[PDB]
Amino acid sequence: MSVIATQMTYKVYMSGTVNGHYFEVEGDGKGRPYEGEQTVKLTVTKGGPLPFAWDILSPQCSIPFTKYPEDIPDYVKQSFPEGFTWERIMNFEDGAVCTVSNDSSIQGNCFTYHVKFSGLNFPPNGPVMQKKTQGWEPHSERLFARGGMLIGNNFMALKLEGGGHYLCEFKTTYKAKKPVKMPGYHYVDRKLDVTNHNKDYTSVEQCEISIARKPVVA
Amino acid sequence: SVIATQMTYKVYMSGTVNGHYFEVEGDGKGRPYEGEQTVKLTVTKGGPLPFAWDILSPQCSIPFTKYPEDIPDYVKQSFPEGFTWERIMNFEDGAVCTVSNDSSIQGNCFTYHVKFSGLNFPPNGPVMQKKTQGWEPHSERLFARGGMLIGNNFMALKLEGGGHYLCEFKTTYKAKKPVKMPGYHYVDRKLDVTNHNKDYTSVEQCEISIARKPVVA
Amino acid sequence: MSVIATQMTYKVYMSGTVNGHYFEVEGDGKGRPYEGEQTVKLTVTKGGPLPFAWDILSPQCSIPFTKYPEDIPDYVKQSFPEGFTWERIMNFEDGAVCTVSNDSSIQGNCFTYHVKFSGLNFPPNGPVMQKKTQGWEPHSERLFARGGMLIGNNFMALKLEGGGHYLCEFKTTYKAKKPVKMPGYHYVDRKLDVTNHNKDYTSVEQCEISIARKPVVA
Amino acid sequence: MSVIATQMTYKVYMSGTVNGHYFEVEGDGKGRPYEGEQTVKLTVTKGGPLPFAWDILSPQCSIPFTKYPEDIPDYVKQSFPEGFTWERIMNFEDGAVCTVSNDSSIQGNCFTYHVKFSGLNFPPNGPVMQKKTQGWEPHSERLFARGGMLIGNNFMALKLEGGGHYLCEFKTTYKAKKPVKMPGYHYVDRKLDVTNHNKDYTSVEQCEISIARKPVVA
Ligand SMILES: [Cl-]
Ligand SMILES: [Cl-]
Ligand SMILES: [Cl-]
Ligand SMILES: [Cl-]
Ligand SMILES: [Cl-]
Ligand SMILES: [Cl-]
Ligand SMILES: [Cl-]
Ligand SMILES: [Cl-]
Repeated sequence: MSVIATQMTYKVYMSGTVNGHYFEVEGDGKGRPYEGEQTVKLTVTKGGPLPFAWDILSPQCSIPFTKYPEDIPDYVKQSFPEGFTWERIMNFEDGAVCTVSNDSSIQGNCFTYHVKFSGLNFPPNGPVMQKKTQGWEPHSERLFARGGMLIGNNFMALKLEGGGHYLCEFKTTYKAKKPVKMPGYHYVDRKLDVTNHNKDYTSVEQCEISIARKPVVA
Repeated sequence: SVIATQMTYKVYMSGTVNGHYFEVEGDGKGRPYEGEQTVKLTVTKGGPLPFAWDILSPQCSIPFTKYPEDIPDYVKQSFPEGFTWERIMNFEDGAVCTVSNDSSIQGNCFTYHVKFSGLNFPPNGPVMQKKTQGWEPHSERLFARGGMLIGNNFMALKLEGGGHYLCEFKTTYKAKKPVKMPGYHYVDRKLDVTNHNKDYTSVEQCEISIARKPVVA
Repeated sequence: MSVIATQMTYKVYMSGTVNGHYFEVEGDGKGRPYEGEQTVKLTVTKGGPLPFAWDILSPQCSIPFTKYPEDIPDYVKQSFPEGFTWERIMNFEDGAVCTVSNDSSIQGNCFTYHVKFSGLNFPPNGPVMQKKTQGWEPHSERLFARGGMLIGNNFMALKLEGGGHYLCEFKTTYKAKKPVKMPGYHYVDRKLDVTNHNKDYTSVEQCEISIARKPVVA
Repeated sequence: MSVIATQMTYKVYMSGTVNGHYFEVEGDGKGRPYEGEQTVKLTVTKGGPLPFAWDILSPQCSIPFTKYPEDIPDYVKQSFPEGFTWERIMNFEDGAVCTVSNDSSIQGNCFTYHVKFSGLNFPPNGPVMQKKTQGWEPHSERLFARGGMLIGNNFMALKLEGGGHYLCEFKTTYKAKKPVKMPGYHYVDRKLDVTNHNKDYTSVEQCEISIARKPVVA
């Protein structure tokens, strides 16, 4: 509030393994935390070119940049300056599973995100390992308070080259490092776009819009 | 077309919850194109039910969903041949239900035949102890696959004394003939039990359902 | 051996739906409860010829016929004459789910099983709806006590025409209708064999051997 | 086939995160690969004392040490000298999920295991974060061949302080780095015993017996 300015930058440090292939990624992002608008530029710094779809990593690259209306408590923004962690499970319909963890901290006008990524049982002839994916559909996260924590669930879908969808379910648990005022039951609508990349996706630029709201029919 | 701006319907439901057998009959009406409907349910066999009415309320009407013109309406197109649905419900304490529906049309009246099977509800959990207080408004992600419409919802039952009891629905809609398939979209709903008797052997509920594109797109 | 004779008969009544297809089945069985051997003959009395693999129904057609060594409490036999129920979830690797409930009672020398079967989301071109299955691999149930109940889990596999397996996970909860002495952590090994059938599986004969044991390596 | 000696040593290097908490572990093992007997000494080298049950790490600390009968192809031993990887998903009954990967290689008389562990959504008041677990029951893996890989499934159970079990399912995929002769459907029975440890589990000694077999009732 005082803590988070209307324009902020951030830094992403991600490392992990997909089917045992190790990688590191660094990003530089910026956006407007109260408008729910952000952009980031990512470089694969280790283990590139990645032999799997960039798309599984794009949503691990920024929760404080969500536009919350005044009458819904904003759990993440409240968690600063101490900050918060998040823990994500991703269950893909062909049996692949990822677990992703983030620590999020603030230094002046900059957030820092440390992300560990672990994914496996992606089928070798499936669309992640053959790189046949073409972006996530726009998605919606169901959010509710439980034991001091914010719990989110999304039905996600990757568009497939040649048509059709490849489904994934996200469960993300957000954990503020102090007690904050808990929101009621609500949603966050997002779209995540890859707006630029080089040929082997060792460089990527992404755009996201995130807006909290009440249920549409209530 | 086939579907009038005002329609009634009849629900015949039967099934078992933790092995306890029941039948329910219902009388509904609403406006298919406005996504508004109301039903009165009677437990006709196996009442009073020793579990929460709320697990049955979402099984009692897909034609009554307001579709905008630029989103094909899968279900309404399936008439007069009609359609079936197959639902799985996975509750967070391990309970699972499988529910199947057949929907048909006779003039001005739909008929829904519903078979419900739920089990592994913990004897001391909120369903068996009747501690649930209705569903949160919910949202269904819908997409097309192999001529079928596949829906998924994160549902939540409100609990007496506070907190939620979670359930994930997967519902697959199967038109009995080919129809024009819609793109990726959502349906928002609110289901409210507006009346009931002391033991929930008689229940009235009201549902609003509205289709839309993604909000942020 | 005062409630359960060394030779018993049984009657099965099963009804249910698969992908909305309604059916009924009746069976006459016989066996040696203490030897863990049994045979049953089944007839599809309503809804036949069934448009799906008989194999999804075969395991639902008799727990009292399991050979328990003397030093492992036999939850199911102890429940008699009052009897017991079971509740089963079946999760198939292509997304199909079944839920099955049984009530088991005893009248003299005969058990009666009432079974309600509900299965759905079987892909139209998958192995069940296309009848491509060729019996169940021999299987093992992991069994432990909790809350006065016996809880069982099995990794099951259907053999496929042309090679390969089609996987299914079972979870079965056994509920004695009176309190009984609870067994420790143990296993039941079974093999279910279809030994005869007519061309459309409207008549089926099955044999099952079931023997309880302690962990092999302990 | 004597790339693998009758007595062998190994080195384990494990790193990972549990609920965001980073750790590293090193171990020194020895055993008899043809007898399915092995023991290992573990040291938490970074991030100790760990704020969670050692027990969730103990099964990530040795597949070549399984006794195979001659008439069951031994997928893992055949993989050497090229070796193999494995990818494991653990689903705990209270919603916790871990993803574990291993690379296994051989140099002379010594195996080297590199293991990456990612666990999260352990409830703060659950038995893992409150350290209420007292070892794994002996367990049994169902194994079959698929697409040149070996697929395994176990129903596991941790014993609890005060009585009761805390359940976990393991799905493990073994991937040989060259083609090998594939086994039919079979099981491996194991017991994993922590035979010594210090007060905060920063040092641990473990013993494992593993033996493959055909189905007991077939
Ligand atoms: Cl895989
Ligand atoms: Cl709370
Ligand atoms: Cl239960
Ligand atoms: Cl389609
Ligand atoms: Cl289907
Ligand atoms: Cl007990
Ligand atoms: Cl948690
Ligand atoms: Cl193979």
